[PDB]
Amino acid sequence: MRPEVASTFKVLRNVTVVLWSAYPVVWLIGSEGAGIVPLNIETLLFMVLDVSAKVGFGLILLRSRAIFG
Repeated sequence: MRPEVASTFKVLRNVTVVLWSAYPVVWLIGSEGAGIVPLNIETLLFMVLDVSAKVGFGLILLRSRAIFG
């Protein structure tokens, strides 16, 4: 190995970036029920989108088969 100036600089950046990305992950673990509120909001929004898309797809399919026959 070599404890170079370049070496130590790059090591510092690596550690800091890793810690940063890990920070929200660790939080979520230590706030499963606590910070559930925002999680619920997002899940609801996503589900609504899913439903509307599914309905649209159904309508398209009906139209297509009618035109074909």
